[PDB]
Amino acid sequence: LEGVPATLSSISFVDGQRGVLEYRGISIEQLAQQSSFLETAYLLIWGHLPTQQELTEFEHEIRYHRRIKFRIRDMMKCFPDSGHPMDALQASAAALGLFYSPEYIRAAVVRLLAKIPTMVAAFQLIRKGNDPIQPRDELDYAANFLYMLTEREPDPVAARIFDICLTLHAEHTINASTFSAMVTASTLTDPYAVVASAVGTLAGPLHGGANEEVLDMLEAIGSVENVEPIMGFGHRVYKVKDPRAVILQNLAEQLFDIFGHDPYYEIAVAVEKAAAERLSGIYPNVDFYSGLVYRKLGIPSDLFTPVFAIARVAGWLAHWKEQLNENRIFRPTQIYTGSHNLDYTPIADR
Amino acid sequence: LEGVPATLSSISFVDGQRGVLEYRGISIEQLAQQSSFLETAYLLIWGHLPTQQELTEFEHEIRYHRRIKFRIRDMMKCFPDSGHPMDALQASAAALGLFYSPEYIRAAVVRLLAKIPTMVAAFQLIRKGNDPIQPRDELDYAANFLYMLTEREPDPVAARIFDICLTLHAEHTINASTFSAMVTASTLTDPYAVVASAVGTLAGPLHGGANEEVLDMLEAIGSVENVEPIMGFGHRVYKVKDPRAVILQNLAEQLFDIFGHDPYYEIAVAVEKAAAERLSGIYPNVDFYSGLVYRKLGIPSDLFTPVFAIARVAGWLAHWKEQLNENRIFRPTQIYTGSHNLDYTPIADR
Amino acid sequence: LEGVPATLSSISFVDGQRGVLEYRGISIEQLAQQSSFLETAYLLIWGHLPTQQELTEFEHEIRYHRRIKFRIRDMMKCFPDSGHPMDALQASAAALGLFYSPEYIRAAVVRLLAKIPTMVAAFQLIRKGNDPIQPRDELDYAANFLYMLTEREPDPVAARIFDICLTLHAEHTINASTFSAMVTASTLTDPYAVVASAVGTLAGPLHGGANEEVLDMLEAIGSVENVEPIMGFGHRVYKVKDPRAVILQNLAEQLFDIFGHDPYYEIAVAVEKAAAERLSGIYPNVDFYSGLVYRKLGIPSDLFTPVFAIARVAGWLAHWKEQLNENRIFRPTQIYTGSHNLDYTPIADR
Amino acid sequence: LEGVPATLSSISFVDGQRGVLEYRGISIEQLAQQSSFLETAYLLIWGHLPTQQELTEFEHEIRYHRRIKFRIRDMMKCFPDSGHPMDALQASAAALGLFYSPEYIRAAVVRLLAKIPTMVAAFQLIRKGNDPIQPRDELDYAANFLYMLTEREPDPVAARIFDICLTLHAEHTINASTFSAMVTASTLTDPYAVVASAVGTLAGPLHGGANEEVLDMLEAIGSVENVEPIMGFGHRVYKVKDPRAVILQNLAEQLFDIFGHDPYYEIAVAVEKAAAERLSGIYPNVDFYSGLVYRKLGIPSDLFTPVFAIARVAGWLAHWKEQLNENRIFRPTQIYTGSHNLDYTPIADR
Amino acid sequence: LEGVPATLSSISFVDGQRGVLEYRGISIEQLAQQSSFLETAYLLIWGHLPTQQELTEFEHEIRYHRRIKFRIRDMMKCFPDSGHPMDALQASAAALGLFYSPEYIRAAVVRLLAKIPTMVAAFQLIRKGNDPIQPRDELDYAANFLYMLTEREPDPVAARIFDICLTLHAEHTINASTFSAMVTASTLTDPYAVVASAVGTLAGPLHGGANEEVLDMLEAIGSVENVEPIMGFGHRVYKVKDPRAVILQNLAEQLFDIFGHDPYYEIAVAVEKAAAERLSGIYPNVDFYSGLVYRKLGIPSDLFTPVFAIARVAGWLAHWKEQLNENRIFRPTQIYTGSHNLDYTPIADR
Repeated sequence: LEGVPATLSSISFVDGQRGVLEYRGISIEQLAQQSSFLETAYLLIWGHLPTQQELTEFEHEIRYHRRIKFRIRDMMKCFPDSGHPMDALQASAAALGLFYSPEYIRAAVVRLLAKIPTMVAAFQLIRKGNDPIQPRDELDYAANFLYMLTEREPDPVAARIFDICLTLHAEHTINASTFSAMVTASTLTDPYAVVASAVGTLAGPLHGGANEEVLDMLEAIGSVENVEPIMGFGHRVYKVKDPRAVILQNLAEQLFDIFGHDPYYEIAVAVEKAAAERLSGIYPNVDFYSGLVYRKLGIPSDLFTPVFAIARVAGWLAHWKEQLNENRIFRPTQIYTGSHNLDYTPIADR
Repeated sequence: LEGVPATLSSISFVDGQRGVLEYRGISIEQLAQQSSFLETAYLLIWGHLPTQQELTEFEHEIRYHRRIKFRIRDMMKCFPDSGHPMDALQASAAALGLFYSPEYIRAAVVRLLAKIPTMVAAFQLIRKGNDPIQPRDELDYAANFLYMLTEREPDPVAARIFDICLTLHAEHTINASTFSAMVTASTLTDPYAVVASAVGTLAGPLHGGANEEVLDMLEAIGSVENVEPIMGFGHRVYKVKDPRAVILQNLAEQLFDIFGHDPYYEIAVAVEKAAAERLSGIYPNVDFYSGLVYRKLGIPSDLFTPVFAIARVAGWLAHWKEQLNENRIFRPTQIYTGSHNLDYTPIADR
Repeated sequence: LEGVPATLSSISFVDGQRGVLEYRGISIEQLAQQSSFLETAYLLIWGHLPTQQELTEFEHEIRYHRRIKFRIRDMMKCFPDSGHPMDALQASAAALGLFYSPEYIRAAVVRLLAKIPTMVAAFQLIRKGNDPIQPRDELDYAANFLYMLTEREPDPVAARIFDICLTLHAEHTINASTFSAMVTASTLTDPYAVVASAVGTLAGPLHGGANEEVLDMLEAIGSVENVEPIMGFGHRVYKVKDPRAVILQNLAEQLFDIFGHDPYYEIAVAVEKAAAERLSGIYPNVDFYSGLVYRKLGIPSDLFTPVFAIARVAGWLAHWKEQLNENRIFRPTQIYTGSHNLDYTPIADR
Repeated sequence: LEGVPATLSSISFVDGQRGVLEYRGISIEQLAQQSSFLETAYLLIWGHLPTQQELTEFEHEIRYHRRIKFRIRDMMKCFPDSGHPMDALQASAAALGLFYSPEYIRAAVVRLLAKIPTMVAAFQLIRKGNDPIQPRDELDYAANFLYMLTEREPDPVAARIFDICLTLHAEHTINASTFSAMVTASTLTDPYAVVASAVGTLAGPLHGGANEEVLDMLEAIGSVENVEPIMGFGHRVYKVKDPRAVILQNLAEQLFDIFGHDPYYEIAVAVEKAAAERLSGIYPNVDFYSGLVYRKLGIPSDLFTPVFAIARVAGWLAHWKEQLNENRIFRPTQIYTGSHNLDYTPIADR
Repeated sequence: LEGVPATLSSISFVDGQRGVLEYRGISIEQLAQQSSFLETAYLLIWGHLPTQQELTEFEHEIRYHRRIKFRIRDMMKCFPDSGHPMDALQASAAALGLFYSPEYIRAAVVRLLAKIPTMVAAFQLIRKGNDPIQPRDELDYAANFLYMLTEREPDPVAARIFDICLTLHAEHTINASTFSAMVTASTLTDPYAVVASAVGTLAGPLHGGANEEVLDMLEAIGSVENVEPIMGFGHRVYKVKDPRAVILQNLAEQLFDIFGHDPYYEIAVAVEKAAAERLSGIYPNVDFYSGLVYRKLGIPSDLFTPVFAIARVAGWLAHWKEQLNENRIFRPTQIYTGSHNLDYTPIADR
């Protein structure tokens, strides 16, 4: 289906031959320097920058809905401990519609945005046999998520780095997950089912992406002298450089300089400086620095993809709201490549 | 059975032709101005005003027993979400006897008084899918109940208004609920069964009283210009004015002036000033101002009757303790108005 | 309140100076010989003998509703194991209104009649740590209750004896429990609250009656030679003989002759033959033979009163239905025997 | 402690230089041919062969107590799915004392014997996410255990083989588990604690014995042509042949001839016929044939040791009952091989 | 088995003819004056006094693991309320192996030491129907245990007295419980099974020791004038005086002088001053003062033995670690005192 202009969207723009990525016409650097995750999500979903009162009301509503019912936690207590976090995320997103399914757009958006990280952290805590940690009203989005994940209040620098990372991964362009979200939404269904379908599509093979395989190769190297004696490089769109990659690398460098270097960072630098001298087109992408940034913040490996989903919910929701107005069922045609006009044969004659 | 002096009680006195209401000989105005709910309950149950040490010990014992066992909360978790609060209150009062049934009078009184509002608030929170809020030892009776109901610490003015309202509704006179309580207590049964029977009697039709129908009429009017273009007025005892009504109206006026006016207050004033000019005998009663006072404090509509029950437990308990000493089973006689000396007819012959 | 004709009822007639007991004008002997419990309950509630089709439909509806929801069983699983069966019965009757509260009279009657013994047996099984036994559609009322209580299908003779015992204890006359039921029902409340109030009244002191104290005296005697070297005799109404007592004694004699004599029966005969020679007025009542009949059927001691309640639900319900049509709140008057016109005294001045 | 005659027991006799094993003086062949597991357990515990009435009463009491409370099953539902069956067995044996701890000896024996296999099968079913299967009164000990384990009623031949295997493994002689059982019982403690201590001792390294390593070697060989191109042979007591081994081999041969040969049996025969020609002293023991017999009956590998424990409970209990009469705390002496008369040193000086 | 030097241990030394008790060669007075419980446990298990960094790391690791999983608390919620604390302790110790069974020695030691008092307090709270109190990171071992037991933060003096008491009862010498622990550990099993076996052995008769019978006699006397008008005196090892008894008496005197005298202390002094004048050899032991010290701290009577177990876990663990290196199964020999060479008799011929 590649190459078919099946959608008319004014949400994001991507130029691979120039390294340009824009959210609603605003470059990603502007949002990565002078914007947060919630304001970027408001810009994506509603199409315009919120005012002061709108931003404060949005943040208050999101902070008020960060707590989940005790029935949802009880449901998570019945999840098997060996299940993957993506399956649990899909199950919880589908279960949100058992409870919460003009003002319908705004309420659903704020509930989903407030509650998705809460359930992710709750399942992370429950899987190891611990009790889920309740959200705190004093903290903000990224800081509260980090506290819920690690039981400890994070440094403001780490919270800012995580917020900018979420903004970078908020949305890129049309893809399999977004296409599935729009296909589900074309039937005028509740956004919780759309989110569940998008998460199921995003799970992919092995319930993970190329964010952990980079760490696997890095551990396989195991030293800064085995890099010289491939996943984590290249891209299918951009040809000069991924514009998110430079910001991610700068954030990783700043966070590691402030919080002290680690050996895996050293092996990453050793491999990347060698790869930039013999393969450069081939350039590193966000899949290389995202793993390092997430691991330095204390995020487990198998929770890399769910965190990505936490960033992507704002994108999906945006594409949902658009689709709505353009109500049109995805009903493509097919060509038959089989046999014709044969008859049923008795079972005894087979 | 109306008109039969079936009880000899020295607890309360009511004079409808003079507008007099007295608790143990003390006028309701004195208690509404210079007394709290717990001291009034002590006066009602024990017949005399407590001293300083007695009052402090009573308050300490009540504050210590405000917490319910986790089995009771687990039982509430199994209650259907569509059940009425009165049925849940009766079930919880009956379940208290599964656990806690000279020193027997005092322990039962303090446990019931401490725990009834706790279970009311716990069911209110559980019904909506939230976790019950634990009581705080720093707050007092009314303030702790309001915090448990609304998750937020109330203003001291609101707590005082609620305490005076509870004192006003603590006890009025013999009625159906009190008669049922005395009938149950005449068999020398535990006070928890008496409280459950009294709550079941108090539930009445539609599991509610005339406190919500006033709000229904007020919403039906919907404006301050539709009052001119009936429940909430009149009484069956008093002919001049309900002495509790004037205090309730003063409290409502003070609370609304301090906390800002509301449109429903405006419609209430518009309807009452018109009704006092063409119907005055017909006068407003406590059922008119109680709904407004409770709604301004954040109390839901369907929890009006349970809150009334919270006020009435002190009265019932008092009537229980009295009845005890006067041990006499309510064994009235009957007259037969049916057929006599007929025989059984075979089923095939019917 | 004794001696006041407060009720006009055509349900039952009692003549103590002639030993006459009639249900709706039909003598108790006719119903005890040629009637069952369900047909007698239909006669009591509806006032006339049911036809064939009506009786079959009533039995089918009762048999269909004998199964309780899993939420009720879960609630019983949270009951403390040391609680008394009467408190659990009251709690379950109150909880039935959380779920099931022209056709309203009939549905409530059949649900209560079908489900009360089911919950009694379920609590009996749960209290000892066993799982409740589900009802069987092949058995009838008494046989199914006995199977649920003892896990074993009873002999048809035992089932018939239990059915006749239930018919005998179905209703006697106005008393404390029935008066409380009518007082609760006068407010036009649901029958589940009426049943809960009646059970609470019937619990009485020590959560039991004089049915177990007879066994206590019999065990204290401990032999057929210690009767010569009082609870279980006399009555407050009848002067010649209790007409239910002769039928109960005949049933006990028949059941014990068919199923073999027991030592406690021998001590009962020894004490009764001595008491009938020196005290005869003083005559044995149903409280003497009911304990023996229930114990021979395998019913535990502390479940004597609940079984009585199972018999009495038909009576209460009947009195409920009558009361309804005669809607009149029990609002008696009182006389004040206390002090007048005293004032509040400061706490520091006490 | 080897070589010290610390116990005087008349329960079992073992002669390794003659291949003699006797239970209370009766050879193991007599019991393996003309006795069952329950009668052998009665002989071991009570010292004499039961009569007809005693045997029937023992079997009836054991069959009546085969059902466990729902609280125990609920406790098993909280066990982690990754836990080993031996830890769960120890936990359940310890939990039995939370409930059931002249007639005390007999009741404890029958409860333990009836309930241990029930909990083993219940944990086996729960661990895989299935519901436990309730026991059937129609089946006997071994057949009911096999039905509970595999949901299917076993062939009578298989049940007989399993019963004879249980009789063979009922008891051998004093060892670590029996010594721990007697040490625990010397303090006059309940038999449930003794059973829990014995199970904990029997768990050993890796929570298993040499019964699964034989299957590991057999699978490693993987063919009947790789035996020629060691666990499962030899013993520390017998020098001619294990008298239980010949019976176990005969039972395995009969069961496999009746139920059809399997490839692992073929590899077992190939390895044993080669080992009996070049190593014969070195002879196979019960650890070789027990695994094959258990696997052919459908018993999982990791449940080999618990089944052994099911056989051994009769032995332990016997040694418990004996110990009782000979009340003497195991209080051995020790010799000090450390430093003397040194003093405490400040932490800052270390 | 008394008198057999079955063990070679350099952990503790006891001299009864001189009143000497040493942990690893260091006298008990030095540790009771200038040491805590955790440092003494480190000395016992590892054989040398920890340094500053080692002590801080040990305390940090113990404080981090003081919290138990929610599955363990759920398992305790299923324990019967009438069960004894020792059975619950054994069940919880066995259940710890369902979850947590070079670095293996240290992790197991810290988990057991951190979690045993937590589960003891959790069962104490659950048994009465209250929720378990979570540990606080600000408090230390004894203070946190006292807070968890009594919901109130203890005075530092009381915490110090409790810590010294735990140090005194940490370990005495080889006995039945330690012998059972070594017998279980000789099979190279996990330390959780060893702890469960040791607890089962320590439960003893009536699930308690002679620490509560002293209080029983003291209450039987009931006055300071009935001592003149035996458990709690004497010992089986020491002949001059128990060296722990003098420290325990000094601690009790100091704690009671600081916190005010109690009548039971007065009766204890009256009985001990009379017993020291007519029986002195006969001297009081730790069983006399331990009950008083524990009761003054708010510890219930039936939890005396579990608290002792909390002290003894360090000893058992030490003996476990030693045993390990000296791997040798306790396989004693026996002498047969029964019949020989008899045959099986048909059941019909018995």
